[PDB]
This record gives sequence, structure tokens and C-alpha cells, in this order.
Amino acid sequence: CPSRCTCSGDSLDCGGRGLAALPGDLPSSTRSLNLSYNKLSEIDPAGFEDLPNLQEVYLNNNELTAVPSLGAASSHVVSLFLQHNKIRSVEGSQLKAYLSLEVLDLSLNNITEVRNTCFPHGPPIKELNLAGNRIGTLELGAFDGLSRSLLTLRLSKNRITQLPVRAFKLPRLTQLDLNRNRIRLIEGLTFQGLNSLEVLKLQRNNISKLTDGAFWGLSKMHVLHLEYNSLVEVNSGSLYGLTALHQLHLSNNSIARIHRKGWSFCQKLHELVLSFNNLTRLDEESLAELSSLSVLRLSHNSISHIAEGAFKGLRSLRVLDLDHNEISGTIEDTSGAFSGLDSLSKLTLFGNKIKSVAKRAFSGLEGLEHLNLGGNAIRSVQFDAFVKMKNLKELHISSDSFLCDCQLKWLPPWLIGRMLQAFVTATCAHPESLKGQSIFSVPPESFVCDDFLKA
Ligand SMILES: *[C@@H]1O[C@H](CO)[C@@H](O[C@H]2O[C@H](CO)[C@@H](O)[C@H](O)[C@H]2NC(C)=O)[C@H](O)[C@H]1NC(C)=O
Ligand SMILES: *[C@@H]1O[C@H](CO)[C@@H](O)[C@H](O)[C@H]1NC(C)=O
Ligand SMILES: *[C@@H]1O[C@H](CO)[C@@H](O)[C@H](O)[C@H]1NC(C)=O
Ligand SMILES: *[C@@H]1O[C@H](CO)[C@@H](O)[C@H](O)[C@H]1NC(C)=O
Ligand SMILES: *[C@@H]1O[C@H](CO)[C@@H](O)[C@H](O)[C@H]1NC(C)=O
Ligand SMILES: [Cl-]
Repeated sequence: CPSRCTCSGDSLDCGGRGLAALPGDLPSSTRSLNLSYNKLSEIDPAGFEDLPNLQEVYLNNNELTAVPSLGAASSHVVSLFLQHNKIRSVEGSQLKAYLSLEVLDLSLNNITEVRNTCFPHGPPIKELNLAGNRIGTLELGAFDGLSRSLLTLRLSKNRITQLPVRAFKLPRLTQLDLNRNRIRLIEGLTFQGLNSLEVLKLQRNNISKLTDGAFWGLSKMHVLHLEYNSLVEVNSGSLYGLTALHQLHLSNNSIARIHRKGWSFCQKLHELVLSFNNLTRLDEESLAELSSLSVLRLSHNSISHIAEGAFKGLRSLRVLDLDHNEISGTIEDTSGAFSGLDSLSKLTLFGNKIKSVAKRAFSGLEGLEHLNLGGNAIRSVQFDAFVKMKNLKELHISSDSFLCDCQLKWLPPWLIGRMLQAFVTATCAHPESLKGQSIFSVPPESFVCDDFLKA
């Protein structure tokens, strides 16, 4: 066993020793070899006999300028970790010898380009990680040599600008990671050739336009990440072919309206996240085709108008997030905004502009167990406003704007009797003989209006 290195079983730890050369002097039984955090500028391939057990090799955080040759031991290496070196190019002639290579980490290097010759037919790579380089050019078919084996491909934090039609022929890839690049636009059929794809990450690009058929071919995809882009809308045609889609993440875009037609193409959707956008209204049946949808997140928009039947068709919905919008009149005057939401369990309207609560506002919310009306300056609640919600077990209220007249008299004893007083902070604004006092502190007969007609 090496002088400065440490031997525990079949693992050999030479990491953080500060070596420029390789010790070796390498035990035949060595399976794991940690050479990371040294100052290696190169590797001498003659140092790697005899090592029939060599499977894992850690060469990250060194000064390597190319992918190295492990000599006689190359063809048995299963995982090769090369991240945080100074490698500028990947040489297919050097990867040819790695006939057992399954994991290859090339992240955080100085790679600017990938050509076809970089990844030839040879090494059966399952996971290729190229994240955090400066890749700004991909030849058409760059990874196609790895098609029979490649399952995961990470291209995060590069400088990729566009993708051609039918960019990849990688029919077994299950995850493609293209986030934090510079893609502005996805053309039609860009991702055809990715039959097995399950997860596509396209967030933190500059995507302004999804072409019709942008994602056609991705019929097995379950998750699509499009957060932090520049979409002002989601065109119906752009969703065509996403039949197996379960999660759509559109947060932190600029989406100002949603079209109904597009939801027909992903009916098996389960979670839709449209939070942090610029929506102002929700129109009738605009979501009707999403009948398997379970979770809908619409918080941090500017929604002020919710049409009657806006949520019709959503028979599967369980969680509705409408926090931090501009909602007011919906809960004050409108009836039927929530019809079709019989199955709904949780609904939150925290931090809106609601001043009063009407009985008719909650038409269609009978299954509700959780209601959040906190962060609203509510002045009054109509008598038995929550009568249809027999299953309501949690009710959040936080207002110091209450008018404590005869119209509010019913609320404290009803809340206490339903075990709903725990999450209610309710303070009286008027009358002035009751200001600042808790809704529960006020004596029952102190709640009075003007009865000018002596009855
Ligand atoms: C959308 O973007 C906003 C920022 O523009 C994200 O907000 C936050 O960032 C951290 C994550 O929770 C918090 O510590 C910050 O306080 C919070 N900032 C603001 C201004 O709210 C938000 O999480 C993003 N959401 C999604 C789904 O992408
Ligand atoms: C590898 O060596 C580095 C450098 O000291 C150390 O931080 C790390 O924990 C080691 N890991 C393994 C698996 O040996
Ligand atoms: C990164 O790669 C480029 C390619 O020419 C090179 O000029 C630059 O010096 C590299 N950076 C470092 C820190 O070596
Ligand atoms: C994204 O594209 C738009 C289109 O004009 C423009 O702001 C610029 O090219 C890009 N902006 C950023 C911040 O990358
Ligand atoms: C989107 O809404 C945010 C606040 O909700 C606002 O600051 C921003 O200017 C809006 N953008 C557009 C393009 O309307
Ligand atoms: Cl991210």
C-alpha cells in the first residue's frame, strides 16, 4: 500500500495528498481509486497494471487538460470522475478504450464544443455529465454514438443557443438536462428521437416562443420544466403530442393568458404550476379538459376575475392555490366561480383583496377540508357562509377590519362549535366601542346594528 495513500479494504484514498505525480505501487485488489484534489497535470498509463478490479476512479479537481488513458486498466473502469479539471476537448480516440465505462463526469471543465467524434461507438455510457462547461456548439448527432446505452445527459450551465429539428437520436434517454443555457426558441419536432424521455429540463433559458409541435415525439414524457423563461403565453400547438405529461412547470414566466385547446393534448396531467406569472383572469371552462388534474397552482399572479365555471371539468382537483392575487369581488359578490370543484380538499386565497364573504361564493365547494382566507382585510361574513362545507376542519382568518354588529354575531359561536377558532385571528375595527377587541372577547349581545323600525 502506497506511502502517503490510505488503504481501507479494496478502496485506495490518495485524495488531497498534494501530488503532481502518481504513487504506484498500486495493489492488485484496488477497486476504488481516489486521486481527487491533487495537482495532476497528466496521467502515466503504465502505472495501471495490474488492476483487474479497477472500477471506480476519481480524478476530479486536478489540472488535467485532456481525458486520460488508464492504460491496461481502462477497459474495466465503470465510473470515471473528471469534473473540475481544465479539459478543453473530448477525444474519441481516448474514450474508445473504455469498454465498461458507464458513468462519465466531465462537468466544470473548459469544453466549448462537442462534435460527433467526441463520443464514438465504444464506451457504453449510461450517464454523461457535461454541465458547467462553456459548450456553445453541438454538432448534429454529437451523442448518437452513445444511443444504445445513454439514459441520462446533463448539459446544464453551458452556452447552448439553439437546437435543430430532430436534434437527438437517443431513443433510450430518460432524462435530458438543458437548464441554464441560452435557448430562445424551440422548433417543431426538436425532440423527436427521444422516445423514452421522461424528464425534460429547459428552465432558466431565454425561451420566448414554443413552436407548434415543439415537444411532439415526447409521448412518454412525464415532467416538463420550463420555469424562468420568457413565455408571454403557452400556445395550444406547442403542447401537441404530450399525451403522458403529468407535471408542467411554467412558473416565473410572463404568461398573461391561457388557451383551452392545448389542454386536450395532455389530458393525463396531474400537476400544473402557473405561479409567478401575469394572469389577470380565469375564463369559463378554460381548464375543462384537464379532468385528471389533482394540483393547480396559480398564486402570485394578478388574477382579479374568475368566471363562473372557470374550474368546471376539474373533477379530480384536490388542491387549488390562488394565494397572493388580486381576488376580491369573486368572494364578495360572484356565485359559481368554484362549481365543478366538488372533490376539492384544500383551497387558499391568502393575501388577496377580500373585504367580505358571501354564502353564494362557495357554491361547489362541499368537500372542502381546508380553507385559507388569511391576509385579507375581511369586514364581514354572511350568516352561515360556510354552511355547505360540512367537512371543513381548517379555516384561516387574519383580519383587524371586522364590523362587529348584529351581522357578525353568529360567527364566534359557530367557529367554536366546529373547532375552527384555532386559526382565526379576528379583531374589531368598528364600532368604536369595540375597537381592537377580539371577536371572541366581545359579549354576545354587544353585537348590534341599528334597528330603526323597532324590529
Ligand atoms: C419564482 O421566482 C421567485 C423570485 O423571483 C422565487 O422567490 C423566492 O426565492 C427564494 C425561494 O423561496 C426565497 O427565499 C425568496 O424570499 C423568494 N423571493 C420572492 C421575491 O418571493 C420563487 O420561489 C420562484 N418560484 C418558482 C416556482 O420558480
Ligand atoms: C476523496 O478525497 C478527497 C480529498 O481529500 C476527500 O475530500 C473525499 O472525502 C474522498 N472521497 C472518497 C470517497 O474517498
Ligand atoms: C479555459 O479554456 C480556454 C480555451 O482556450 C483557455 O484559453 C483558458 O485559459 C481556460 N481556462 C483556464 C482557467 O485554464
Ligand atoms: C432574450 O431575448 C430577448 C429578445 O429581444 C432580448 O431581451 C435578449 O436577446 C435576451 N435577453 C436576455 C436577458 O437574455
Ligand atoms: C408581470 O407582473 C409583475 C408583478 O405581478 C410585474 O412586476 C411585471 O411588470 C409584469 N410584467 C408584464 C410584462 O406585464
Ligand atoms: Cl436550477
